[PDB]
Amino acid sequence: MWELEKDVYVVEVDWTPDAPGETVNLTCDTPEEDDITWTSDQRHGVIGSGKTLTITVKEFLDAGQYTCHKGGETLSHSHLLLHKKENGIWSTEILKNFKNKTFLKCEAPNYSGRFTCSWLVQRNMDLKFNIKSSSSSPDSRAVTCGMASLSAEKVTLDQRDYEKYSVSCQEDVTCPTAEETLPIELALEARQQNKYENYSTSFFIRDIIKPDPPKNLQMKPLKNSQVEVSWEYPDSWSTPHSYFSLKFFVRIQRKEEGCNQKGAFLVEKTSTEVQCKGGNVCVQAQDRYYNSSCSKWACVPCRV
Amino acid sequence: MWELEKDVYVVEVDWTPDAPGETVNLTCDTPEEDDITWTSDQRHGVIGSGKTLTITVKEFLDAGQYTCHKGGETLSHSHLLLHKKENGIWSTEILKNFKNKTFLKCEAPNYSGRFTCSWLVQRNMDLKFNIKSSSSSPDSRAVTCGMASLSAEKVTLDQRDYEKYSVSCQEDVTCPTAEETLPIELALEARQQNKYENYSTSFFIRDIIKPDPPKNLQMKPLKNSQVEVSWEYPDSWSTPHSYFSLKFFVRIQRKGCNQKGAFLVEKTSTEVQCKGGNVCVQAQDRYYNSSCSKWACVPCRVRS
Ligand SMILES: *[C@@H]1O[C@H](CO)[C@@H](O[C@@H]2O[C@H](CO)[C@@H](O[C@@H]3O[C@H](CO)[C@@H](O)[C@H](O[C@H]4O[C@H](CO)[C@@H](O)[C@H](O)[C@@H]4O)[C@@H]3O)[C@H](O)[C@H]2NC(C)=O)[C@H](O)[C@H]1NC(C)=O
Ligand SMILES: *[C@@H]1O[C@H](CO)[C@@H](O[C@@H]2O[C@H](CO)[C@@H](O[C@@H]3O[C@H](CO)[C@@H](O)[C@H](O[C@H]4O[C@H](CO)[C@@H](O)[C@H](O)[C@@H]4O)[C@@H]3O)[C@H](O)[C@H]2NC(C)=O)[C@H](O)[C@H]1NC(C)=O
Repeated sequence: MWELEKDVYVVEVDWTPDAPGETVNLTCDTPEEDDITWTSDQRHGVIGSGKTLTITVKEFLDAGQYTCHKGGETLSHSHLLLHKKENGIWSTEILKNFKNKTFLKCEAPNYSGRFTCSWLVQRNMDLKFNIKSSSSSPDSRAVTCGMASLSAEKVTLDQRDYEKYSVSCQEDVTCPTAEETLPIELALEARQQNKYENYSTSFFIRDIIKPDPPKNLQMKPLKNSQVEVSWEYPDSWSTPHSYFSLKFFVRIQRKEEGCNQKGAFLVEKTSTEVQCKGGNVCVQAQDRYYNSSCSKWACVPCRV
Repeated sequence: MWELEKDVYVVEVDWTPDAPGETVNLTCDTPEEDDITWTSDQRHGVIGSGKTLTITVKEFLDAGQYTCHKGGETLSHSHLLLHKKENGIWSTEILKNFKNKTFLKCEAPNYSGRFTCSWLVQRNMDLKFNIKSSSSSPDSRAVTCGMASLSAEKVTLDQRDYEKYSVSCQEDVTCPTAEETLPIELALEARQQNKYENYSTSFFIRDIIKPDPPKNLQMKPLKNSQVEVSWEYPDSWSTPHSYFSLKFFVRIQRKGCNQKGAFLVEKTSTEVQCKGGNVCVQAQDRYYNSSCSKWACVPCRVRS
């Protein structure tokens, strides 16, 4: 048993079928000692007595809020959370992994030290999340994160619409020309009802760059069914663009979201000419000097 | 009255003509009390007695070093400095202001956090100066400065000459790529004879950038009296040059920033048809309107 926060404790439980339950002690936070009784939110009635309650936990019926009483009034409480370790493996059952088998996915629109992380949930009910820098050893990259929020847009995986939570984080110190010698290490704590799980990921900002889609995409007609297509760097992108430069990929649609999923032609300039004479013209952007993630496609019609 | 350094005190004297003089107390630093007499370096003979001397100061004849004695030997001394406040305005009479109302001007050759400040003096006699970071609060930009020295270069303002002092400073912790959200604040303490003044300035490194003139400026003659002029970024300029880039201005002379007609090049070489004049180039930060470099010039020669 280890304390997670004041009066909230995590009990690590071996979930192999013949495993003995862990014995824990709970102490009423009071100066008095006599005639103290205990109750539980899982069990009707009085389940014990004395200043210190010793119980054996193996199932989630042994978890939850425990409250000590004297004379009919409340004294204090402790809440027990369970962390399953089955076959030596901590449980990962709260979150749904993405198509690649990762639970945490992080993206940065630029090199300013701001990034977001997201995850999917198997059930969206009675959930709490906390994300913070892990290890906190010297020379660790300190990161400040906000609170997780629920996206209205759900993420379809196979045949189910999983709900997605995401959180924004900021590196406390940046020096953006400097090379990253150590990764950023983060941990997500996930709670659902009386279950505790936690997740970790580590990365460099250069790896998770996903620029915003190109802006102000326009069409100007030319002789011989040629059209000029032009766009600009997105406003979220790091400046100066002479140093932080983007390369673009242009695609024609006659009528699958990650860089190489479509055949297309490469241009490093913000404009090209193309002969569509019908359909759509799409463009995505990537960092020019590092093979980071690509932007979403920006598309405009080829008017006929 | 306040203490500037050990045994050196600053007295704030109102210099309006009918103002009363400040009464100040001086205490002899000794374990003895009887038969203590006082003398001054402005006033020969015994001017008082007792462990504590009370004097009234209004003029510089009431200033300088005061020394207590017992038995004909020195015991301790105190020095009095006067800070004039006339019409409610602190006196600024030690230094001469520049082209604008400022008395302090600072310049940096690059973004490394090392910079120099200079000031002018009305008279070079009995001068001492001290310059340090202002406030030095949390969230202040801590700066370490050296000792002031007399520069060999004298300057001319109006039709009169003034002598120049200069000092080198270094920011203690610098990321040169980061944007400056707060200025550097400095205070100069100026002393001349028994007179105290002090001056303050605030600036951003980006505002005081004056790059060195382009290096290795050379001229290569070509056929038909065209010549190629080329140069390099100066060795003092911040790197990488892909991030810290300079724009240049090339001028032709038959015989500083925006006083001359010249043509702009961002690359380090141009071709020019001068047949015998001079070709000059200056440099300026490409993305910020900082001060411009001194002109570097090369004679134009017709051959090849
Ligand atoms: C991810 O999940 C794992 C599994 O739960 C988790 O590991 C647990 O971490 C806690 C500490 O955060 C460990 O509990 C400690 O154990 C040591 C050794 O026995 C004790 O010294 C500690 O007690 C001290 O601190 C307590 C709290 O202040 C005090 O009550 C006490 O008096 C001591 O001062 C404490 O009990 C626990 O052993 C590990 N378990 C394992 C097997 O790793 C990990 O922290 C999670 N990661 C993140 C980033 O949340
Ligand atoms: C620029 O010049 C101005 C004008 O001379 C100057 O202002 C003066 O600053 C001094 C130093 O802060 C002030 O003198 C102090 O008065 C306060 C009143 O609250 C006292 O607390 C101070 O006492 C100190 O020393 C005592 C004895 O050791 C300690 O017991 C005590 O805790 C303090 O440490 C001290 O007497 C003075 O009042 C102002 N005058 C004004 C308001 O003009 C300014 O500081 C100069 N700036 C720089 C950067 O030099």
